[PDB]
Amino acid sequence: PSVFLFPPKPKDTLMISRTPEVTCVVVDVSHEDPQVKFNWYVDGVQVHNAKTKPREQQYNSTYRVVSVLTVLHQNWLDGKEYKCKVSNKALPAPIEKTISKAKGQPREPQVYTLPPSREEMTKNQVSLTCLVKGFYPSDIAVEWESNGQPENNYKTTPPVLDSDGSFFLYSKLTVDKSRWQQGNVFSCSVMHEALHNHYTQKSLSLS
Amino acid sequence: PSVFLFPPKPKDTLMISRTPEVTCVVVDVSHEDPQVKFNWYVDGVQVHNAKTKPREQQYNSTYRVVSVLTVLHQNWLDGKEYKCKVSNKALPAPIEKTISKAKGQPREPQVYTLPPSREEMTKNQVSLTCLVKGFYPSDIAVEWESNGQPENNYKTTPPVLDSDGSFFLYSKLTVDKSRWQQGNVFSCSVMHEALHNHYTQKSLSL
Ligand SMILES: *[C@@H]1O[C@H](CO[C@H]2O[C@@H](C)[C@@H](O)[C@@H](O)[C@@H]2O)[C@@H](O[C@@H]2O[C@H](CO)[C@@H](O[C@@H]3O[C@H](CO[C@H]4O[C@H](CO)[C@@H](O)[C@H](O)[C@@H]4O[C@@H]4O[C@H](CO)[C@@H](O)[C@H](O)[C@H]4NC(C)=O)[C@@H](O)[C@H](O[C@H]4O[C@H](CO)[C@@H](O)[C@H](O)[C@@H]4O[C@@H]4O[C@H](CO)[C@@H](O)[C@H](O)[C@H]4NC(C)=O)[C@@H]3O)[C@H](O)[C@H]2NC(C)=O)[C@H](O)[C@H]1NC(C)=O
Ligand SMILES: *[C@@H]1O[C@H](CO[C@H]2O[C@@H](C)[C@@H](O)[C@@H](O)[C@@H]2O)[C@@H](O[C@@H]2O[C@H](CO)[C@@H](O[C@@H]3O[C@H](CO[C@H]4O[C@H](CO)[C@@H](O)[C@H](O)[C@@H]4O[C@@H]4O[C@H](CO)[C@@H](O)[C@H](O)[C@H]4NC(C)=O)[C@@H](O)[C@H](O[C@H]4O[C@H](CO)[C@@H](O)[C@H](O)[C@@H]4O[C@H]4O[C@H](CO)[C@@H](O)[C@H](O)[C@H]4NC(C)=O)[C@@H]3O)[C@H](O)[C@H]2NC(C)=O)[C@H](O)[C@H]1NC(C)=O
Repeated sequence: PSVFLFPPKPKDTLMISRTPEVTCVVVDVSHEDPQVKFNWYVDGVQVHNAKTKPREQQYNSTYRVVSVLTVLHQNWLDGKEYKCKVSNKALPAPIEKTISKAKGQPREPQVYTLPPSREEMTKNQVSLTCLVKGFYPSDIAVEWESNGQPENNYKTTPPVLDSDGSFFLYSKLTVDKSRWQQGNVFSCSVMHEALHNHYTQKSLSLS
Repeated sequence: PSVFLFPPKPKDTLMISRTPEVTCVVVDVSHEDPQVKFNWYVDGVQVHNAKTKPREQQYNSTYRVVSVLTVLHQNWLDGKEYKCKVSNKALPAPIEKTISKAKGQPREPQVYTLPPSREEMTKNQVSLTCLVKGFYPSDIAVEWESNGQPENNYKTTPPVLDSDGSFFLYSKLTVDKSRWQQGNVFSCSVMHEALHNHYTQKSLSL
């Protein structure tokens, strides 16, 4: 019986409208003893339930049980810890997993736009770069938009630990060289705990 | 037990100056169940001690008998399959792990250097950027230099899969806004299998 804890997505805890959740997954719950008991703790409190919500399923030759705990944006942002306790009769002792945002003071991310290299504008498509550095924790979200709509041909590198101990990454948007020249303006939106309304934005054009 | 094979460092297979090596790491070997044996096979051949060399342990309460094999840059680059065959008493059966380089037509990388952003010109330090895309496989080594001398304060994002099945990454050198003001010239070095002479170098400056 294995147990994996999953944290909410970066955007979920940054937007009051979204719904952030902590998910507890248990794989390899034998066919014989499919009983699984979940106990949830938020800073060690709640052996007595909470929102909670399990379901039940069947796979290869084992069982999979998922429990979902909705969390409060500020509880997560305030570093609270979430414990999932999985008890199974076919287990020597209960298995406990715990997760939260990384410990450390939140640093504001610096977002810069970077136009393509002269030596690339000789190809049908160029690269519009968006540098995001000095942020912490690593939880973060990046997106691109040219006009009132998303650009879907871009990639973001995963965050990287700088010498600072803060985090940095690069998102690369790929545009038809023809567009970038038509004077079009693009922008990457970065969402982080340390940004004003959990959001800043930077423009990039050909002027 | 628990075996894990590791491929050589990209930079090692691209320059004969260095020696590539397939490192076989076995964890959690018991005190009462030591005596760890090895066996390396390159494309089937070699069942008897090849040119290996393993030793050293001690951990959290376990072992870890790490074996090491010397690789031939050509052998690896051509895709020969390296097979580590561990054998232990406290192990139900003979575990195994193989590995060869990522298969597929290699693709030379494009290297572009970028100036720091106008907006970043407000800090006591700036960011010299190096973009690298269109390369396959992902094994790649990126370094920075200034008039012959090495740069230490730089970080490189790992290889990321782009839409076309090729990879790209970014390297970032942190330098004093002054050095960039003085007009110094920095260079981005890229080592890859598909580059002529396994090496290309791009420059940037004010
Ligand atoms: C019997 O069947 C079961 C189901 O199999 C399914 O597969 C298909 C092919 C078919 O066979 C059918 O049977 C089923 O459809 C098998 O269950 C599997 O069991 C293994 C355990 O051996 C699980 O492996 C773990 O996977 C997680 C990641 O899982 C996420 O992503 C998967 C896609 O890649 C996806 O399939 C998963 O469902 C899950 O998705 C997430 O789900 C949540 C909830 O819905 C969502 O909110 C997310 O959005 C969603 N994400 C995405 C993307 O979709 C992985 O994290 C685990 O790795 C960690 O742990 C390893 C130790 O075991 C360790 O080696 C790793 O390095 C890694 O370590 C972690 O490192 C991080 C930092 O990076 C630390 O923070 C962690 O602390 C640390 N972990 C710890 C605590 O050690 C691991 O690989 C597998 O997910 C599961 N399959 C599914 C699906 O449930 C079963 O194995 C099989 N055989 C038997 C009998 O076992
Ligand atoms: C007792 O201590 C031991 C060591 O623990 C450490 O932390 C504390 C406990 C300390 O007290 C101290 O003991 C020690 O510092 C524990 O052993 C540990 O066991 C785990 C699980 O087996 C190991 O994790 C695996 O790590 C692999 C990567 O190893 C490299 O990277 C790590 C960190 O990144 C580094 O520490 C290692 O040294 C190693 O680094 C490489 O070393 C080479 C030689 O030195 C060198 O040439 C390389 O350049 C260097 N590279 C780096 C990283 O720099 C992962 O590969 C493993 O993941 C695979 O396997 C798991 C299954 O276990 C999969 O779930 C996972 O997905 C992945 O493989 C799958 O997915 C890939 C991706 O798609 C796919 O290709 C595969 O086909 C697929 N197959 C598999 C296998 O599933 C693990 O994470 C851990 O490293 C090891 N400890 C160390 C540091 O060696 C004991 O557990 C502990 N107590 C116990 C329980 O006994």
